Amino acid sequence: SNRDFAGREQRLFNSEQYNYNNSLNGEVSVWVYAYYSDGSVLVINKNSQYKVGISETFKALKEYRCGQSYDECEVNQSIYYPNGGDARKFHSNAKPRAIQIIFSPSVNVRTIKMAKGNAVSVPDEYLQRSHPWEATGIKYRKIKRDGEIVGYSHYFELPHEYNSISLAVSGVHKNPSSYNVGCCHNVMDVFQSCDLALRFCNRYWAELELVNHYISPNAYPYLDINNHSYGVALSNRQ
Amino acid sequence: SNRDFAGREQRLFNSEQYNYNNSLNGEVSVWVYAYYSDGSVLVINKNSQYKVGISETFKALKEYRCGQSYDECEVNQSIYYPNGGDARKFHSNAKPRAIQIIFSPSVNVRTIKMAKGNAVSVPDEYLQRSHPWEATGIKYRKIKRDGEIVGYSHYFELPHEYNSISLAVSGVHKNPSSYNVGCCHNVMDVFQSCDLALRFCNRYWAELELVNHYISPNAYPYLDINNHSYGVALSNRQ
Amino acid sequence: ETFKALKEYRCGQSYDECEVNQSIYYPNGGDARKFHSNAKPRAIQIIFSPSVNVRTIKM
Amino acid sequence: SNRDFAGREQRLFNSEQYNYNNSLNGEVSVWVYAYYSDGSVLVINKNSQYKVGISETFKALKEYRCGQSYDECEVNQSIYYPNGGDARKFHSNAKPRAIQIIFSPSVNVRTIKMAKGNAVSVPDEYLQRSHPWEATGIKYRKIKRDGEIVGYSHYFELPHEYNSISLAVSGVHKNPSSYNVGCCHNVMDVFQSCDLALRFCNRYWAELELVNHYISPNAYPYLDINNHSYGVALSNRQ
Repeated sequence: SNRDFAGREQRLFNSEQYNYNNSLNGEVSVWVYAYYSDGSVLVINKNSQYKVGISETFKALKEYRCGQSYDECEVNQSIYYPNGGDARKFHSNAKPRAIQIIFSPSVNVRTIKMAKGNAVSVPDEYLQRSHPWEATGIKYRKIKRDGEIVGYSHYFELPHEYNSISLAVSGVHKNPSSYNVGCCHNVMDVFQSCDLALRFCNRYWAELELVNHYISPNAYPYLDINNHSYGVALSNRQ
Repeated sequence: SNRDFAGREQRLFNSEQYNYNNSLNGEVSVWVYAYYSDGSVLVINKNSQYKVGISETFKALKEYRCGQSYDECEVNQSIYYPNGGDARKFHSNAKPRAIQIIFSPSVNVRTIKMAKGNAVSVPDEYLQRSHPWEATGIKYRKIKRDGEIVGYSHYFELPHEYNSISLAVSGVHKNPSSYNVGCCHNVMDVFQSCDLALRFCNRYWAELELVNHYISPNAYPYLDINNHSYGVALSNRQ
Repeated sequence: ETFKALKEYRCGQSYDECEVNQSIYYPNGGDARKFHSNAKPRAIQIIFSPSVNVRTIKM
Repeated sequence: SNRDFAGREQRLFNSEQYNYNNSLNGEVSVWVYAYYSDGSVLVINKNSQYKVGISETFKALKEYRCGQSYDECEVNQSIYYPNGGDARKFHSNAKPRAIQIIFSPSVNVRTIKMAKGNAVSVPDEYLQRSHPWEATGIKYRKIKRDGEIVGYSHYFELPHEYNSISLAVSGVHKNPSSYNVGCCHNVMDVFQSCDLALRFCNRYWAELELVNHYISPNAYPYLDINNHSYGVALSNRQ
């Protein structure tokens, strides 16, 4: 009947979560996954109100294995300028082989912007001719579970020796209202949100460990190398 | 004749580059060069739309040689407070001897601001009496090539034992229009530009290597210790 | 050559790589700290001199 | 009934395996197990057509623990000649305490030959009086499972301080035909088999790990320290 209040409250509890995240009071989140040839995965996450992003150097995206280097500094020198380095190797296995960018479903996809630079942090060959970003939202796939969008994914390989990148990405929380969250009334709150943004960074040994111990316990969206979707659908669901 | 289209297109291609960088769609860039007594040079670069800056601690400006420390931590302690440390040396050679700040020609020089703090990151002796910046644009020299301004330079020595600094610098992209890039219509784009800014950091062994492998390959402006200008002039030039 | 002998070794430049071997000889047989060893060859090329009889080649 | 074709095919699939291995087209295999006092076990395996063997030095049979030596070199010197070394120990625990030789059931036991030398690789005291092998087949026990011979075993202890050995062993694939596999028609194929022979070498921490992760997953024969037989019976069996 309609007197199953445990049922109604369960459905409302999940719907409230879905809707709260999508309100101007909620989070918008981005993740950058860098995939290494040893099968480990670096994740960088940022979670903030209003807008959020991540910006990393070429060096910062390379694999680092905690408590386990001169040569890798020389690799960097030889990637910033051809034959600029004294490295003992042709291809550094610390270079990411691929990147996946994921946004929370509370992003507005039309606001997504990416600055994929070269190894010296120039977006498009020389600064003089560079637009500082590309709007790549059209490339984002919907990660879906049970018919619900649980996130958005952009996946690109770096399979060539010349794929040596710096990377920044940014998205704005959805706002279907005509209230500008950056209007004079609220602009200091957006400034404060820049300070309040929380960052997370970790290297998982395997995609399995990433799925088991990072994605799933936190109810985050993910798309794996086999094109399998992860996440939790909450809108009007028990 | 005027039917040399290869000529006309070459001149237009360079002029378009010059003008694009100076548009509100283009980059503004800053560089901080820290010069060490061993002749090596630390460069920090940031490239962003609308506005850009760099902010570093006292410790972060000191020389670090990758894959090549307890004592240098004690140096820091003895610089934060007189006789505060247990260091085995009078003068740390990891301290910068000089700084050069360079901006791209797309900066508005009247917007440049510098916060040169003491070693505990206070701009002017005590926080209570500190204005958080100085507007130093009047000190910037034009770096010129072939009559064209290719950048702006501020150079200062730190030749005394008491020159122990923290440092931040900021400039705004030129905007001769009456369109405020921070107006309500566009303010979220400036917020996004904070996330999209790309950073680069590297230590070059010698100024020669800096000129050869960092400045010149990227068409950046530079002024060397001999007062020689580097850069590329593009406005109405082949 | 053995499996182990074909793996990358960089002279004058290992416990973990022994455990990699154990985990490749039998699934979950090892205590290695990595999913894929980069010391594994990605490809092989066999070349013979033109003085071979190709119909005698065996692998 | 006789219309259980899944049954008939299962029995044929196993019988074909048994018979193929025993054909002149099949493998003959030998294993040398060296048992150390820390309970670890070195295995050397060789698998080849027609004939197969293993030959190891005194030094090569000693325990080596990967990524975990001057003294052990001196041990060798003091074992090659009495008081020839400057070692800091009476008995090296790296010396094997026992050896087990196992052959596949496709060997002809009457062809087995062993050269158990002294520590300087002399079969019988001085080269001048040495026959280069002993035919030891009469000592091999049948390893049996369910009434089927799954292999052949020779086990000997080295419990005395003077048991310091080099070791080689060899057997020929059974061939009940009158076709000599080394006849002129096929002798180059036996030469090629010397190159095609595949070798395996590994140290297992315990006999348990050897049984679980080496013997059993590969369907190899084994006889453990408790006289227990392992292997798989295939002739006319489901």
